[PDB]
Amino acid sequence: DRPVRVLFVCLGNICRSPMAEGIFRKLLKERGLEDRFEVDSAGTGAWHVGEPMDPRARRVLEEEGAYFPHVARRLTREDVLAYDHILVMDRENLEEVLRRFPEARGKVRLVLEELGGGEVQDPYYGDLEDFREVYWTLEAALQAFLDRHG
Ligand SMILES: [Mg+2]
Repeated sequence: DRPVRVLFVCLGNICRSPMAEGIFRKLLKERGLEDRFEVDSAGTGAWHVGEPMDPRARRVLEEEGAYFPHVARRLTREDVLAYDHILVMDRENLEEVLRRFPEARGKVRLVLEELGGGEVQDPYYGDLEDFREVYWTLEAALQAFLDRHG
């Protein structure tokens, strides 16, 4: 069986989802699982296509050694077909994915389901500390994802 494909999804793909991808990439390295997983992140919207992640996101990832070259892009029908796990940040993201691609019925779910449910709050209107809070919330969810899938 081929490597498991994971796609993190938020609205703009410049804050929460790219941070989730950076953290995941870091964990794959520490656990020696780079040969078993593939990861990327995308947004439901197209407002930021082609842009790098938010400066606050880049800063926090650099602080934790989880930065990577990210380019924001918008989720496509191909993504829904190709990825095995479509992990969204909150319920609005979840409803939006299902609206455009009902075909993702079984594989899309809240990233925090790994910890029994919840939504990762949007830090866009906050400051660096809100971005750090998002980082650790995502870090906890992904360590659990790898314990169960790794
Ligand atoms: Mg990418």
